Amino acid sequence: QPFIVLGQEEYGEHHSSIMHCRVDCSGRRVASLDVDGVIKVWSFNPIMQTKASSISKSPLLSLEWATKRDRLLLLGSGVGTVRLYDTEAKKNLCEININDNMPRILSLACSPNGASFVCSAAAPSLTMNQVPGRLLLWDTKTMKQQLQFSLDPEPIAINCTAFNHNGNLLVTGAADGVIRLFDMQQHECAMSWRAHYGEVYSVEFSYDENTVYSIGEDGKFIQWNIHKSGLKVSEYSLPSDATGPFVLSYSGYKQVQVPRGRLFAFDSEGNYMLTCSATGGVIYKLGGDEKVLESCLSLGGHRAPVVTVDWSTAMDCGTCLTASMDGKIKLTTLLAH
Ligand SMILES: O=C(N[C@@H]1CCCS(=O)(=O)c2ccccc21)c1ccc2nc(O)cnc2c1
Repeated sequence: QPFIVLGQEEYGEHHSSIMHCRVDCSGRRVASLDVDGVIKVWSFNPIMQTKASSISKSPLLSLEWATKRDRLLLLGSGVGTVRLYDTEAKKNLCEININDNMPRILSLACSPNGASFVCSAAAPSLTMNQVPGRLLLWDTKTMKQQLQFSLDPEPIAINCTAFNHNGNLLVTGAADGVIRLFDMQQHECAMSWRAHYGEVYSVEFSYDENTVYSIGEDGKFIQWNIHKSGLKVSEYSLPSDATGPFVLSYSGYKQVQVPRGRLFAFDSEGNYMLTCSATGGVIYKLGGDEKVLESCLSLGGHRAPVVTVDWSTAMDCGTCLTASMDGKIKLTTLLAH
């Protein structure tokens, strides 16, 4: 027992499958988005209560908290817009159009220092996600686009983005299975490699930033050497219910969700990793020698597939979010022993 479970509550205000659920930078608020475009903002400590609720007219694909004003939330649409939402005032501060042919704002990342954000903007899916896309750098003070990064060999949909701790690096994963690491001072690709067969779904820097972790359509979780391009440190085949596609099956009818939100999350020091499963979050210890990753804690509590997760620590206490296709979000409190 490397953690103690202080409890597990349920936030049940969403009536459709969850797309995203992220804890804010203060560690006090959750922003969750379902597939019907409903955005909810809610606290949970010490009880669950809803601070804001709204139906988007436009489809919403992405969500990201601002780093230097806890209350601000970036939202990316399926109609080529990024909107800044004030969760305190409960109104949009602005909405910027992407003057382009790329309506799907698949990913948003706010820089740690608060001065910039990036978004990915992709062409429509094919009647596959092997479609063009762009990666945009913005200035947060003006909320204007500053530049877009060229993608090698071709424009491609970027699914996931993450900054390192200082913000000088940005790691991305794309629909072509390639990870691209950007130097955000020189505005160039410092490094790229083929990571997965099929799409990359999530990317993250290790706590120490000597590696990046990725998870992709081939069901692999891989850890890469950040100093040597494409060199693996470790590799695991996760259970297929870690990567989906996620299926909720009356008869005849089924719902199918491909990974869109964060598939993995980490404790504050990057020693443990939360993943999706059919019945709840499954936590692994990182850094082990074992050739097969063994589950060290199963949070359970779900009656439908978990499709996205988060893990936040504040006041020296961990909060795990697990979100499922029935729209339920379990919030599990963990203290480290
Ligand atoms: O809050 C504004 N920017 C902040 C910049 C400080 C750092 S932050 O708070 O972390 C952050 C993070 C992410 C986006 C913006 C900001 C902002 C700017 C320009 C605007 N222009 C309009 O037309 C309307 N609303 C506007 C609102």
